[PDB]
Amino acid sequence: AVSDQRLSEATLRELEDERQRAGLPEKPEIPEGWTIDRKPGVTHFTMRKSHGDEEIILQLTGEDRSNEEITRTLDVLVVNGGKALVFGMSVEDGEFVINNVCFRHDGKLALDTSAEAQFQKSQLYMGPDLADLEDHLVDSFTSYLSARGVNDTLANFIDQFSLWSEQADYEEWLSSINKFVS
Amino acid sequence: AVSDQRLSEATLRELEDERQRAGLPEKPEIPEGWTIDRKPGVTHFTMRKSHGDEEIILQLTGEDRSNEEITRTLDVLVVNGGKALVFGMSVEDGEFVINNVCFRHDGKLALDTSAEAQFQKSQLYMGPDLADLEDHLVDSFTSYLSARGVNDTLANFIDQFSLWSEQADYEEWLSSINKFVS
Amino acid sequence: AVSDQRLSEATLRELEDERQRAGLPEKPEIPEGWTIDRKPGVTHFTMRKSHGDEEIILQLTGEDRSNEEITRTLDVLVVNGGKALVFGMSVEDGEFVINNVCFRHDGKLALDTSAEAQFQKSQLYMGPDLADLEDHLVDSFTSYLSARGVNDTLANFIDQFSLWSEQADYEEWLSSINKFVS
Repeated sequence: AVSDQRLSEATLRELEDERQRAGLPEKPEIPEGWTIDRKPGVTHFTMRKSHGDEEIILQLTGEDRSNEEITRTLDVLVVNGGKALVFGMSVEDGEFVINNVCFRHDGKLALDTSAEAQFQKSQLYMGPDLADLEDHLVDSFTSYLSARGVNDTLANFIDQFSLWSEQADYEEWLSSINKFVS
Repeated sequence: AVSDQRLSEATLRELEDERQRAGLPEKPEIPEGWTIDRKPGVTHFTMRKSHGDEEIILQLTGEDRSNEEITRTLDVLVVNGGKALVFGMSVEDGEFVINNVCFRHDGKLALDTSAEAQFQKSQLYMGPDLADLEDHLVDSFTSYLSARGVNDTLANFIDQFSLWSEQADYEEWLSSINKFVS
Repeated sequence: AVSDQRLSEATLRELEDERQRAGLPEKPEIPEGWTIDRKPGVTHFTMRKSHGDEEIILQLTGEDRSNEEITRTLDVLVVNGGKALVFGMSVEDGEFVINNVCFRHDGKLALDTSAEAQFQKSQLYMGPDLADLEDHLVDSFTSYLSARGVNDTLANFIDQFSLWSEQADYEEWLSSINKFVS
């Protein structure tokens, strides 16, 4: 009873204080052509846009490693003709860093995000170590992504949008716990 | 043939020796009100108890990091009205340490332990970094858990019970391999 | 348009250059009695062989840790009478290293490789830390595996086969991306 009252008061106090703190991120305008699939409470959102016959899909996959600077991981899929080119990437200081480049003959499997689909794809070839590739190849991959809008502007939007939604999720977190304990 | 005979003899010898070794953990009495779901050979057991209209669920999730001292991870769910407050915790020297605090609007999903359910929840907001919260809030969370029996006594029971069942699982391990190879 | 042309040219160039590079692994002859389940583009293949009433199954599970020397992880299952002895192992310099030894009463579950099956098995007893076992026991386990063909010869075949298929997967990777971008 009392402990629940304390938690109720504490969450309300934080919600009120938080809203008065400076630094509250402003909501970024979504890049032209991109659609966004983001719901309150869901941190790993997805973005999509068409590129002629291809569809470009951006799926956040996580945040990693101890770090002073926040680095996010995401997959970029380019789907066309039932197949997909899948780029394993991370955003480091407003820029996209390619970590892996995989090719999926089974585009349907590539798009499937179920736990079972993830396991099946984990057994597939993950492409070469980027470090074993010459610049002409690596640069061509980066130019290919840039021609499709996957550039610093988009990487920049991802950080900005993530901060804003994290802030919104945090306040919704406080409010829902307050209601729950009340 | 011979190798199997050797393995058969070796496991029997260990089983006999083990039973004569000192330090065999004694079976802990389960805390009042708590029910326990533990079967031989299953290391990650679950504990449950009611708290009025709420149900409190303890699910061991693992053991981690290289360590001189054994640290276990577990989730503590407080379910009520179709929603759940989920505490990501670990037991460090008889005490509960809160690592994460999440809120799940979809209590049914929160309770679902399938691989698919885990993946879906991995994309949800994981709450704030405990380090960014003031003591008044953090202490209120700890008091809330304590009022429900999630205290040092329970943390202490978890270590004790885990040691005892590990010991039992080890002997059952020796015996089943012996029978298998025979 | 241009970026895609560049990527098309770059992949073709690499494919042509790669084929002229020395060091191309030669295809290993599969050990007697073993069957192999490997498809182009699939890195984690499985090997199987019968041993009287038992079936021995080798399933690659990954590659790990930063390393100058490539170390692979795999599970070795010995199934008989609806039960399985499961060895968690890794290949380090042509030799098998036992990391874990588990026993599965539910052989069907042991054989199930679905994401859901993996999660269920992750909650089971994982056997003792090999470091807490005397040589007589550990050596008996190694002899048991050796009598079934799981020896340095097989470990050696796994590295050799993996290198050859990695090389094949790499060239197929270049070719499929080239066709895709064209």
